[PDB]
Amino acid sequence: KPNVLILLFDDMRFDTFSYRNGPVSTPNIDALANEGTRFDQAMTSTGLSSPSRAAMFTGRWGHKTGLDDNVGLYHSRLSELSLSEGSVIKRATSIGYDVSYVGKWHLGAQGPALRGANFMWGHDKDEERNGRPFTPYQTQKNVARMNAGERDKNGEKHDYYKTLPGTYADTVTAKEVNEGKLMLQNAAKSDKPFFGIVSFEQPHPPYRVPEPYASMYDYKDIKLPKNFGIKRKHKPMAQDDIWWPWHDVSHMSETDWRKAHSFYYGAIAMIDHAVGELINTAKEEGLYDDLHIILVGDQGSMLGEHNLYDKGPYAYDELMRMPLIIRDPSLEPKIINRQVSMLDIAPTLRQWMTLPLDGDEDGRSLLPLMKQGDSADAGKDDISLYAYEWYNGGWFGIRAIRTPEMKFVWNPGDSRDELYDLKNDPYEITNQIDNPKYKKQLTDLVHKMAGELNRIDDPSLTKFNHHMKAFL
Amino acid sequence: KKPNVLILLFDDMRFDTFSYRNGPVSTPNIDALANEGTRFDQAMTSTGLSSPSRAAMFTGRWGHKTGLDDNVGLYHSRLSELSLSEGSVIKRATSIGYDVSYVGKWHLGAQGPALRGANFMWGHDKDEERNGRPFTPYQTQKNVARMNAGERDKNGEKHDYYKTLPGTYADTVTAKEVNEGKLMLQNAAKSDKPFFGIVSFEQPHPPYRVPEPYASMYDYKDIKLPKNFGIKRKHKPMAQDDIWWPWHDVSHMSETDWRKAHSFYYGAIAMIDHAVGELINTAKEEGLYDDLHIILVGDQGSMLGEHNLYDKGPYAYDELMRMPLIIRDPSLEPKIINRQVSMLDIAPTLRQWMTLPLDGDEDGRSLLPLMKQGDSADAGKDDISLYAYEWYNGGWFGIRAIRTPEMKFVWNPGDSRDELYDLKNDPYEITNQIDNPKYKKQLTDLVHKMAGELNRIDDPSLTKFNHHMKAFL
Ligand SMILES: O=S(=O)(O)O[C@@H]1[C@H](O[C@H]2O[C@@H]3CO[C@@H]([C@H]3O)[C@H]2O)[C@@H](O)[C@H](O)O[C@@H]1CO
Ligand SMILES: O=S(=O)(O)O[C@@H]1[C@H](O[C@H]2O[C@@H]3CO[C@@H]([C@H]3O)[C@H]2O)[C@@H](O)[C@H](O)O[C@@H]1CO
Ligand SMILES: [Ca+2]
Ligand SMILES: [Ca+2]
Repeated sequence: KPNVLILLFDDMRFDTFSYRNGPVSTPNIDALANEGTRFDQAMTSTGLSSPSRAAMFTGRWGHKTGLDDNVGLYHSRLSELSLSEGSVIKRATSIGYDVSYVGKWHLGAQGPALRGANFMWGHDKDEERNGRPFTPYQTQKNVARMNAGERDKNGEKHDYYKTLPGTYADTVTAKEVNEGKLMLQNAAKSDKPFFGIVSFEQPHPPYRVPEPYASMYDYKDIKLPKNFGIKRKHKPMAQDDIWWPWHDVSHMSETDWRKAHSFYYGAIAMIDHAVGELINTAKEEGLYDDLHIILVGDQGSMLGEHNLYDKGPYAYDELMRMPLIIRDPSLEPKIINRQVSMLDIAPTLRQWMTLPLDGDEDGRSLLPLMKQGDSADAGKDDISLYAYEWYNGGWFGIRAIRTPEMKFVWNPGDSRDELYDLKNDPYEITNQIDNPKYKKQLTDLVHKMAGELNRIDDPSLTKFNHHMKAFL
Repeated sequence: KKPNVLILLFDDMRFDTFSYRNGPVSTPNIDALANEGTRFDQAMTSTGLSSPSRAAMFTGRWGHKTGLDDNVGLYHSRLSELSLSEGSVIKRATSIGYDVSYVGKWHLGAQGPALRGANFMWGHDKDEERNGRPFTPYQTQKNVARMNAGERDKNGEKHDYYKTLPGTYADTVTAKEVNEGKLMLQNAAKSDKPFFGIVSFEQPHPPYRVPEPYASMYDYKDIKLPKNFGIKRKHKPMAQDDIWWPWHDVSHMSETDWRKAHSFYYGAIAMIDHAVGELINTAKEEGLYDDLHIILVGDQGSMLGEHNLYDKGPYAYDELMRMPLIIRDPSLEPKIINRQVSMLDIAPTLRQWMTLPLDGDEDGRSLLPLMKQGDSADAGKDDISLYAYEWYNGGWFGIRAIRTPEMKFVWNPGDSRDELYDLKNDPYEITNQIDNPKYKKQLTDLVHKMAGELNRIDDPSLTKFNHHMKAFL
């Protein structure tokens, strides 16, 4: 029974790290990447916290678990993942793992502890269940201030980026790290196999870091991507609407957008420090050599691509793609360019830990790819499936299928679907859904999507077959 | 011996506009029907939204039972049609030998009245394919962007709010609906079978679009605006702030724009009163009127700048929740009913008139006892109405309101903020008393009445209600 450590980051993009030729020096994460299996085409299940984390820890899609929206936020109907879903936490506890959780669960108050984990520290550890949804009255007020031409301290916009006082040592990140260090120190004292999960606040927006992380990256020097700042042409209406108050970016100057990038880059540098501290503690405690490690970000985050901030009901790569490293100490490092999914984490843990079956696995174990490289999947369709069923009480029922060359997005709450040529338009600027030059690729993707919805028993297959009747 | 029944169903018609209600618009034809029938002056819709209200009206069950709990065919609702497993009063009446006819929009799925056995004579959704993509309001979005830039449409108007149409009454959709209604009455008078006719009028759905002389009949300069007009919402739920449909951004509206929204609406009500006169005079000419069992109703009201709101959205304010209702039974002397009654009470009333067969639960009650006896039919009973706003076009809110003659409590389980209004001292619902200790006893009473109602209708939200209201429970 191997020791397992999961380092789980909130809204961390795939692309920012130096090992991915990104703009931020990340030596600690690069070292882990180069020692483990790099999943360079990892895709989240949904660009939203609770749905992604329920998929990650259960191995099933939201229509099976019921966890298909964020919990405890205006205006979601949901409060918690059902205690009927034990997740890998209860399954690992059931076979003699000491499971520990640091940081926020995002799946209901007390959730890790109710499933048998030592919930060492975190926002939702001691909260009462069935709380009223958090309704962002203060954020609404503050975005109205920005629209009136006001700024916060030192000309900043604190719903986007903020210089925190004090030092790294004063941060929530430093606390999460210290509880992870304690978790590793305490596991080294035990005979029993351990399963540790550290769920980091960072880099959740707004981008809030102390000096020197706050000014490490000069906003003037930021390289803005080709889809930055553009007007959305022929895109679905859900990308326009102000779902969370800070989605009104009409007030953002180019300087505001560059600081959103530079402060985000500071947060990634601070995360790289935090990863180094935890890895060095595992090494000091003699746990690192045999440690089975997953580093993952639940989803990415928008920094003004398509003039979007944060996240919302859409499928763009900057949100859908996720960073993923899985380090098996028995295996030589490889880089996997075949697409993989958040639905593949629970099966991988299941194979590592011999977890007991608790129902369906909608994904697959990544051990064959980790051992053999991309040739494990020779002959198979290279696809990923993404869902955006809800955004905080807005129903959208979105489904995206992504091949290495194309993406088709079904928006059943709209009349406008999306079709992107990823080979010729990797920045997803031009919606080709109505372009007759793409009829063959669309027809192919529609068939692949029907096959995926059938495979996972998604009940929206019926509506899909109605909407796509021109192609069947 | 089965009676002839006619339903005149109007879209977003307020309770208060008519001259028989001491309102601003001269409505002699509707007044004559009110004076001949049973006035339900405290009628409440089930939801301030078309498809939910009409599924409640025609099934007699709440949308958690029927599944019809949002609009159909609109960005970004999940729904397309009322299940064919719900026959409604249409199939039920057909099954017992009524010739059922439908004129105008169904709003419950393409071909719906026809699939249930009605002659769907004419209407927007009569010949449409089913399972169509949701109508997504790209042009209204672009229009409101022009408004926000300071633009006006032709002649200074704002056509997402009010519009002078060219030509005459005779050129209008209203005139076409009336012509098909006249043919319906003429056809009924020639048949042996009892008839059940439903005319579902487009008017007065916003924007307020009428030809001359209705467009200028009521001078915008003379419009009396109410006490809750134009106010800043204080301590009100976040769902009232959000621009759900693009025309909900009224930041660009002048006081003149709001007065023309009223004056064009009043013109539409005058045009409706003409249309009602035409159909009633055809019923009289055909020898049907003396024995005709009539319901006149608006599916819900509509906001005209009260709490700075336009049209409708997920909220429970009286101008939306209240509906006009007149029920005329030719065997009964006229009465005014001030007890609250609900859209859930229409299907049971039809059931008692027509001896319709049982097709499951009735969540409301027949209004025949009130029509015969007056308000004292309900002596010793709590005077309450229940309202739900489960969805607004793909936005989930799960709202429930209970209204007594003196108080309203609104539960907003998508929010941290509930509403409590003192209707006796604050009938304009300006002040949210939810946190005011002086109202603790009334709030406790309303929370218990709401729990009782959710239990009665087997609403599965009662679990969450018991958590949110645990300080009571
Ligand atoms: O930790 S939380 O994600 O729960 O923090 C939330 C909230 O985060 C949200 O912000 C918007 C709305 O939903 C998404 C994002 O698009 C979610 O990340 C955060 O912004 C707010 O300030 O704190 C709450 C917790 O109270
Ligand atoms: O006759 S319809 O109601 O179907 O017309 C709709 C639309 O009406 C809607 O307008 C907003 C969105 O939901 C409510 C209201 O709040 C609904 O009445 C109408 O405005 C538009 O012009 O036409 C569509 C049908 O195509
Ligand atoms: Ca997240
Ligand atoms: Ca309506």
